[PDB]
Amino acid sequence: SGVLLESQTKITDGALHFDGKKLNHNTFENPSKSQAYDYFFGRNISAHGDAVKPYKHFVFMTWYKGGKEERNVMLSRFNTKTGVVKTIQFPHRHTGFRGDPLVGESHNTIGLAVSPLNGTIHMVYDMHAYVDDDETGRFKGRFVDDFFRYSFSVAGAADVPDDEFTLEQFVKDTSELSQGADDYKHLTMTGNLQDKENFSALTYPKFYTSDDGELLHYMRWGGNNNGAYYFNKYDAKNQKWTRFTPFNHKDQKTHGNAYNWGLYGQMKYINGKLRVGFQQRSANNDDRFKYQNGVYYAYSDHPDGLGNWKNVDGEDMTWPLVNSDEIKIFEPGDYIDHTAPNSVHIVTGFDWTVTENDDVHFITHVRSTDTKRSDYKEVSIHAFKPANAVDFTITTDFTGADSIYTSGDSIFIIGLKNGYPFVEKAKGGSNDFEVVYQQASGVKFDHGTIHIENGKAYYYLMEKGAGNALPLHLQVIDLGVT
Ligand SMILES: [Ca+2]
Ligand SMILES: [Ca+2]
Repeated sequence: SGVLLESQTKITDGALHFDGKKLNHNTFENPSKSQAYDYFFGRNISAHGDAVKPYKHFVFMTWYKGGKEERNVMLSRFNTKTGVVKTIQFPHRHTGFRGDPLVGESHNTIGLAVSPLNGTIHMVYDMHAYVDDDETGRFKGRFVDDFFRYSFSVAGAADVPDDEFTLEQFVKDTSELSQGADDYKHLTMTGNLQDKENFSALTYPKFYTSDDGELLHYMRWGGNNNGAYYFNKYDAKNQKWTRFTPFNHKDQKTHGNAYNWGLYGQMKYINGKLRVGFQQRSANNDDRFKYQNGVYYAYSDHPDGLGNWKNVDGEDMTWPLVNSDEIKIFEPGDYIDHTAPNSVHIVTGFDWTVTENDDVHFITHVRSTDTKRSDYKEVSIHAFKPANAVDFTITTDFTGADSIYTSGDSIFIIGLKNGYPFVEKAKGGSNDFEVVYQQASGVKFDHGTIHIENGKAYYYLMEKGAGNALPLHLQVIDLGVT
């Protein structure tokens, strides 16, 4: 195997977690004012999203400060050599469901990146499709001049001594729209407010580092049955980003398609190209799929993703994409023989990776919408195309997972089981998964987030416990490919 725990370090005793109750449309206007922290989606907000990045001999981590009454954006640097954690406290505090800080909002992660070219640090945080609106709006004017939230540092900050690793390394908002002497939140990544609408109504900050050390970023517009992915790139020389560019048109029915669709999956810079892989949700509510259908995959030969997009068979893709049929690989719907409207349930279980070796892997899951029907069916699916194969191998001999990773010659399932990290390892282009690592004692974890770098897994975890201020740990797990 070669798989084992290289280090566990405690980052803090007190990160934010929603320990209260789940509200809904009927109760979100009356949240608990007591000790407990109520929430509208999920309880997870710390050790969640793109919140962990290695840089040289450091690991950088983002989290929200624990205490329902605290909620500060935080940035820690861990020196893996000295063992020193040095933390920067930002003024911005979690603003909650539609800007009510009494209702926890699990979408509102702190995405993190460090430029290897100039040592700048970037954070995009606390965002769920916000826009400028008024008292009559869904957001009740709470996001005016603050609907996109970007913090960034001067060149060389990632590398300064611990003493110098302070807020004073981060660039304040001194724009005409500045909210004042403590405002560290930029409304554009371009540094030109002329561009603010291009940064409007976005969610899920995610960063990548190109093979030549360029930072890429993408976020998601829309939801449900009408969405688009938008991506941009860091101009290290001019210390600014480009405007967002679409992968696909939103409102696909107005751009020539038969229906609107949403995307469920991810864009990933993997094996030297910007690529994407997802399941769509069509606005068609009379077909057999209640939610998602299909698997879709494309890649760009352009360094920045600005065109030259191809499907898996190397066929030129219409860009921005309108018709999801151009890049469809297979239909998980084929693996269940229900015909009735809304009978096929595809939501959980999807992810995808491309190995260094160009082995293309997709995991999904499909069940009957109706769990009580006599002829019920549930199946997990691994679809993979080995580097030098014609077609996909598609198997139900698979127990399912929420994520898939790759390092060196191999693919991995990494997750929690009864509170303890496990690794499953298989050769790229195979379905031969084996458990090769299982932690079996010590404090247990509630949740976390994985980043793969240097043939290791950085597992950024929140420890199990009661209340809204809980410890964060970082595990470095060698994956045995190195
Ligand atoms: Ca600002
Ligand atoms: Ca449907």
